[PDB]
Amino acid sequence: AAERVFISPAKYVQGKNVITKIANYLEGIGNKTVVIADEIVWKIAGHTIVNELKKGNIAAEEVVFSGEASRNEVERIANIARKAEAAIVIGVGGGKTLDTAKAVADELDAYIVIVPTAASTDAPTSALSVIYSDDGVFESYRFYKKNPDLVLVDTKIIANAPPRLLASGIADALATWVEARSVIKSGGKTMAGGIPTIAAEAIAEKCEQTLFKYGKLAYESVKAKVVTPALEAVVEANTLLSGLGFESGGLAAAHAIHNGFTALEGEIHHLTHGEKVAFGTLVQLALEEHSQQEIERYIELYLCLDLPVTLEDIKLKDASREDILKVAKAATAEGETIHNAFNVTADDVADAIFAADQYAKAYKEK
Amino acid sequence: AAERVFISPAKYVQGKNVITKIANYLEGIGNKTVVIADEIVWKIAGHTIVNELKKGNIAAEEVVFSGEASRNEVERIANIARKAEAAIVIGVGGGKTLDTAKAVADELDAYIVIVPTAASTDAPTSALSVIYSDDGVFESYRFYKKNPDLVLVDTKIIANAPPRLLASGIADALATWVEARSVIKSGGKTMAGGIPTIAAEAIAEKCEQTLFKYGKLAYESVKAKVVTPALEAVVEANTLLSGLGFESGGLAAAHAIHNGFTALEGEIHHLTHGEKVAFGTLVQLALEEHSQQEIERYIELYLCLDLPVTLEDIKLKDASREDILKVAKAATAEGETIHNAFNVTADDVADAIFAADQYAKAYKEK
Amino acid sequence: AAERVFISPAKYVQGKNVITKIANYLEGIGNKTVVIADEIVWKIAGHTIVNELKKGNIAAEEVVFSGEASRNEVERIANIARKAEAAIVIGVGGGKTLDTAKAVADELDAYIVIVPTAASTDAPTSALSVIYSDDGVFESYRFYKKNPDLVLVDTKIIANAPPRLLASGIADALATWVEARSVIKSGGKTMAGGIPTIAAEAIAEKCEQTLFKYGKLAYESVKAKVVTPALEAVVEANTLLSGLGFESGGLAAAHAIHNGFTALEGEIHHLTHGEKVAFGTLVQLALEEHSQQEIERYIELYLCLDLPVTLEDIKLKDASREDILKVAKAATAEGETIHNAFNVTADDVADAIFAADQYAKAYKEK
Amino acid sequence: AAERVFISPAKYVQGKNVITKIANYLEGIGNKTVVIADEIVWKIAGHTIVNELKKGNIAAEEVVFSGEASRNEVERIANIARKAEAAIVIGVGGGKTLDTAKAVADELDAYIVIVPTAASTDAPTSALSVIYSDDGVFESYRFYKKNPDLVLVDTKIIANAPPRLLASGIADALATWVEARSVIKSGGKTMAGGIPTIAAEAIAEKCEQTLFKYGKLAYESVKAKVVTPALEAVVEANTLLSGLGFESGGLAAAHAIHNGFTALEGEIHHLTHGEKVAFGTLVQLALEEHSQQEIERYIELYLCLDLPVTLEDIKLKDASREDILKVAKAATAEGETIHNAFNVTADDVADAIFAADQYAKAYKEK
Ligand SMILES: NC(=O)c1ccc[n+]([C@@H]2O[C@H](COP(=O)([O-])OP(=O)(O)OC[C@H]3O[C@@H](n4cnc5c(N)ncnc54)[C@H](O)[C@@H]3O)[C@@H](O)[C@H]2O)c1
Ligand SMILES: NC(=O)c1ccc[n+]([C@@H]2O[C@H](COP(=O)([O-])OP(=O)(O)OC[C@H]3O[C@@H](n4cnc5c(N)ncnc54)[C@H](O)[C@@H]3O)[C@@H](O)[C@H]2O)c1
Ligand SMILES: NC(=O)c1ccc[n+]([C@@H]2O[C@H](COP(=O)([O-])OP(=O)(O)OC[C@H]3O[C@@H](n4cnc5c(N)ncnc54)[C@H](O)[C@@H]3O)[C@@H](O)[C@H]2O)c1
Ligand SMILES: NC(=O)c1ccc[n+]([C@@H]2O[C@H](COP(=O)([O-])OP(=O)(O)OC[C@H]3O[C@@H](n4cnc5c(N)ncnc54)[C@H](O)[C@@H]3O)[C@@H](O)[C@H]2O)c1
Ligand SMILES: [Zn+2]
Ligand SMILES: [Zn+2]
Ligand SMILES: [Zn+2]
Ligand SMILES: [Zn+2]
Ligand SMILES: [Zn+2]
Ligand SMILES: [Zn+2]
Ligand SMILES: [Zn+2]
Ligand SMILES: [Zn+2]
Repeated sequence: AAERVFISPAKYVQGKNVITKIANYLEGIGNKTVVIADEIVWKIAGHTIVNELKKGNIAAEEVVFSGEASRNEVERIANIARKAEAAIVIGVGGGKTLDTAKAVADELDAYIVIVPTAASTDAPTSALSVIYSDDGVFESYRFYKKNPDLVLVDTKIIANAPPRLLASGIADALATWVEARSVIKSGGKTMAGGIPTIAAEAIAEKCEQTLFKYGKLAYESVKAKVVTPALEAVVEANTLLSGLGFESGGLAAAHAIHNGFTALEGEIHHLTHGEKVAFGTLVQLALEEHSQQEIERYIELYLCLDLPVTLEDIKLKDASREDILKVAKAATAEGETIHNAFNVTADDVADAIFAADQYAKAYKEK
Repeated sequence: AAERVFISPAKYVQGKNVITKIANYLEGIGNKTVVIADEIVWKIAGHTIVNELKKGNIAAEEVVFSGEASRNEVERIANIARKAEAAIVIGVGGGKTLDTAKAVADELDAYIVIVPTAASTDAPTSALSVIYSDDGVFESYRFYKKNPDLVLVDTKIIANAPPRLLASGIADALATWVEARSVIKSGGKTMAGGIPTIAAEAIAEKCEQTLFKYGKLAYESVKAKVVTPALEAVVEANTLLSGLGFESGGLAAAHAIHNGFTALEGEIHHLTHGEKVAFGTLVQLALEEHSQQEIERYIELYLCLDLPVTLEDIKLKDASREDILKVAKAATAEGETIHNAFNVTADDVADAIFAADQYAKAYKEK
Repeated sequence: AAERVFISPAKYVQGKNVITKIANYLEGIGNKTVVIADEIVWKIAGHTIVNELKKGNIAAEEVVFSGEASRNEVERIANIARKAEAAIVIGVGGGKTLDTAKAVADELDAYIVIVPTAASTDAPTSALSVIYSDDGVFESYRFYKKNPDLVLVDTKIIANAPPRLLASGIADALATWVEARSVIKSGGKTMAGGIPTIAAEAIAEKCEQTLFKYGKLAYESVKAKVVTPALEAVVEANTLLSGLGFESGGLAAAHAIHNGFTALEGEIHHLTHGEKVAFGTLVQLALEEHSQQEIERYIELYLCLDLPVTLEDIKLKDASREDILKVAKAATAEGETIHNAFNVTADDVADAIFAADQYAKAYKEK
Repeated sequence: AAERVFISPAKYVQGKNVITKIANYLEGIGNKTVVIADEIVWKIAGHTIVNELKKGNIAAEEVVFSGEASRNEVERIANIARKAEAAIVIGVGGGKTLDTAKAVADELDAYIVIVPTAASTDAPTSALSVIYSDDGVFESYRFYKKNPDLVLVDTKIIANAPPRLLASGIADALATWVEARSVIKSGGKTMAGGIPTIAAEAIAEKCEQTLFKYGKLAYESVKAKVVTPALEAVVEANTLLSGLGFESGGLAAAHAIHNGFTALEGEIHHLTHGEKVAFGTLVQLALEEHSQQEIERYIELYLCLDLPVTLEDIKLKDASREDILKVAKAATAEGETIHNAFNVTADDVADAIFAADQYAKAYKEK
């Protein structure tokens, strides 16, 4: 019938203090690298990484990332890297830094090492970058012929990152099963190119189980800045499971709603990718046939993690029907992922956004 | 504490007649390839593949594989490939052909495409080759810095392969959960280098569930030479799930016993890799604490698939204690995988081999 | 209300080849021992033990046990031991040898080591010996102020002992929960002197679970003369769990029926202690309120282990009501254990013996 | 494979007013004893015991225990006992008195009777004493060739002991299953010398079940100073089950953390052994993979029993990372019990101590 496709980064390594073994993971690969990080991350981990590379006689061009994943920034860094004759690109930071590093590596056909300093999105493992305008407006997607070569996740670094970034990552990862399940049921396609494999289904379903079981303990672990088995499990769920699950499992309405928000200008854009996805996930559940108890199971967890569940929480308090319809039209554009699992109109989606807000308010009033 | 590592082939594609899209999956990669297959496989799929490559203006050096994964054969093919300026290596066939192709690709730093023509072992996705002497005697392992770039699995080709080869593949895949579970419980390491990830555990456990649910239907599908959803599920379990699960999930006693058989000369070596692993799996279960019902659940399935469950079935009828001890000493050598999950002596293992044979005989007498 | 009492041997050690560490377990204790075994056991383990003691500079008076646990034999060995100035008594063999060794140790106030060479009864751990006449007729009980100091159980030796002796031991151990449960429910006393403790209840109940789960696998292990985890579990159940469970958990009708058989002369006395107890256990179940399915669960296991379940199997085929009443009167004598859990007459018990035979016959006819 | 070892006191007797039968339990043993108790316990039970011994014509040297289990105190009492020609040592009181009595009995090779007047720790049944400096600083362990000969537990005396001492005993006993389960799973050793037996596993698991079922009722019973079936069950769990379970079942992280506190000076040392173990148990659970609900099940019970669950409760409010690391380094010293079940570093343990405190705080904020 249809072909099933699964893709994956070549190697994923996760553990406490693994950043100190970076020189060991590159011995056979090369001795000239470029390290990309923003100003904050240079202090948190960038210098530590350079030090470890120096101790291994690996050279490192130090690049200060502008802060936005834009074409101009990519061009700029690639030039610096070409000049430096870098064979390895090391991206260090959050989603925008990592997406930029992948683009730079593609331009150079270099080995790419992805070092997330927060478990805030499932960008790390994927074969795509989300490109923005220099001003921070979404512009396009950049797909690659390969997923990253090495994803190196140090849980000590992540235990010290802001709790809000772990909660955002849990939100992005909770969308995984909800969206992949909808694609599996509808016979739709994934970003990998075919129908999901059983491997992706197993991974996506385990992602949700892991988050419900350990998510709150992991959040408390980060608040106390310590590494625990609960945190190790949730960092893997937020990174490897969520990453494989969305890319090879499928996207549907939750991420389409997240994209629809770009049709609006405003304070909503100060929210993180995960915070927007949390609301988008409730909207997808409102478009599905679930009982009140089922939906409340997710609302309860989002609230415990201080994640947004109402239009007021996402800075659209008392938004107008017309504003919501702009989001819905953008979320239902040709090519969006919602069509992989639903046959709905923009009006159906606008109704579901208001419904989700109403269901959350009803829960809160208890 | 410990680091968890997961590795994987870059892309896995599975479906009916996917062999006819080979030219499409290589467009961006190159136009000069080397195709490796044995005499039988050249007729079954090798010519079809070359034809599709020609239609896409991709050149193909045709190589007839000797039949054994040996150093000499690897050297020979690599020379042919260098001369032909091949940038892509396509291995077509069973485990020995695929393991040889990986070695050839490593020598050339070429893109490697693995096209299994039977779902007989979990060799396809792994970053290692098992090397033998020209005469067919195990010699060593060859590990690589990368898993294969593309694994292309055509279920139409596999539906027409001998039922014995599907049963062998199911046997190799049934060892996956039993061995990975034992490594997860003991805190041991995997071939990927660290402790298992939750991803590998989910994959390995789903592997077993898939086989118990669809294995017999898949076997009947192959007997009738047709492709069904049951066959598609079992081919994925035998290839992608079993492959990731053993490599990134862990090996333990079952495969160590399989290796121990090389200490013996005889007709046992005409059995397939999977047939030997089926018995090795029963031995591992006899070394664990399981009730009779648990063990019989596996014996029952092996019998339905015409797989060996007694010493007589593996051509060691009335073998002596001394012969069995040679197997056990080889299976417990320093460096073997049994030590990742058990603290046993050769004598303990020799007793477990006889116990497994006795348990199977007791089941058969019913 | 009532006091609960638990007693136990000081140390229980079980494992493969532990007999070779005997000198190590006695280093601090003494250097002059007496070793008691019958002619058969001297060849199986007695000489091995003496050799290990010699290598440790521990002297050993070698005694050939007559074969019956009688007062005369005890006197004889004690004299030999006194003369030899033995400070340690080592009993090696089956129940009669061990019961004799305990008596000899009591006479001398010596340290006592119990080394069972078959897991055939729960005599090893208990603070009592069953004394017979020189001719093999029950005579009395001999209780001690202490349980044995060291019980050393070598599973390699037991794996090579006759399968019939393991089946007998499983039969003796299956009586444990059935009898202790009846004492716990009736508020009766145990041989330890008080009401059972929760510890004894936990031990007795786990004894039965262990036997149903691993008993058949252990029996098959012995048939093949190998040590497996199943055998290790059942040897512990037959020795430590059954021993603590009966002594500190309570005896009831099953063992009273076993004792009642001494009222008869005949071929029944060639059966083992465990074989007689298996039938006695069915009689106790026939005196309780169980459904047919419950009773058949035990009958099924006894048959699989080749244990007797009918009057014909215990050599009383077509026994007369008068003969059975002699058994019942003896089983209900003042002081017997049946009174700890039942308020029944000899006639009630004679009816239950015929009922058990009828229930077993009904099962066999299926 | 490995040998399993189980050890136990020779006789355990528990019941209301059993102290009045002490003369009866010693009739065959001797007529000259030494009775050890501190000033408070002499009034609560010491005089009553002497009176009962006098009525039986058994002499009794009265010793007032200093209050600390130190070498000097042991020497002092042993001298007094030698002079008195005492053949029996009777220790009456809490853990320190009992540990001292065992040492004195060892010096004299005397029969030892242990009479706990509170069910506050599982010291009663064990073959070891914890020795301190005269000033109250841990010094070493003193292991014996035998467990105590007689443990006599009067529940009437314990029903009148401070509720805090019963809660402490429940805390010590709740660690039993958590620690033994971790040793059973890891294949580690117990204090008895080998791997756990099934008997110890059954005992340890029943210990936890007993405490969850009857612990609160037993605590309320003591508050009202009455003996109830619930109290009888919990006193057995705190003494016999917890005692056998830890010694023959295994120790792991909970008790290692308890020992680590000796690296600190301060008010924490006024807490009881059980109060410290309660926190140590939460730390072990934080090092394991449990869901939030699982961990909260224990926190809820500790709070009901007024046991400490946070660093503030154990007098380390706002302790520094450096202070906690001293505890962790001491808890992970070579030879500590944590290594029997975990492969962790001091840093991993320091993180787990802060995590446990955070999880408890999160529960309390609800
Ligand atoms: N390609 C993909 O598959 C993909 C998937 C999901 C999300 N994304 C992309 O991810 C981006 C969002 O990424 P994000 O949420 O991580 O935000 P981000 O990358 O913009 O910002 C992360 C912020 O956290 C800070 N930070 C990182 N590590 C820190 C640490 N240890 N301590 C303190 N601060 C730290 C950074 O300095 C930065 O200000 C978007 O552009 C989105 O499109 C991409
Ligand atoms: N590197 C690894 O991880 C790994 C893992 C598992 C097994 N292995 C290796 O796999 C090898 C065993 O491989 P195998 O069991 O597939 O045997 P194989 O490769 O030796 O033989 C397969 C046989 O089946 C035939 N065949 C293949 N496709 C066919 C088709 N469609 N129709 C008819 N015949 C067909 C081939 O001509 C050949 O004779 C061993 O050398 C073992 O070490 C390697
Ligand atoms: N004191 C108690 O609590 C207690 C409890 C239960 C049973 N018992 C007593 O146990 C006795 C029955 O004991 P039993 O059933 O073991 O019989 P047993 O001691 O009379 O005989 C065992 C037989 O097995 C043989 N044997 C032992 N180990 C062997 C080995 N490794 N290989 C081959 N043969 C071996 C011995 O030579 C002997 O002939 C009775 O007298 C009964 O009263 C006592
Ligand atoms: N050897 C072991 O296995 C082992 C195991 C666990 C704990 N321990 C040891 O136990 C000791 C702690 O013992 P503990 O918690 O019982 O404290 P403890 O012995 O120091 O004190 C108990 C306190 O309670 C009082 N007390 C006892 N019975 C009483 C009663 N009926 N009414 C009023 N007060 C009464 C005593 O006078 C004393 O002040 C430690 O030294 C620890 O190392 C030893
Ligand atoms: Zn996302
Ligand atoms: Zn703003
Ligand atoms: Zn295999
Ligand atoms: Zn041959
Ligand atoms: Zn018996
Ligand atoms: Zn006869
Ligand atoms: Zn304790
Ligand atoms: Zn103080």
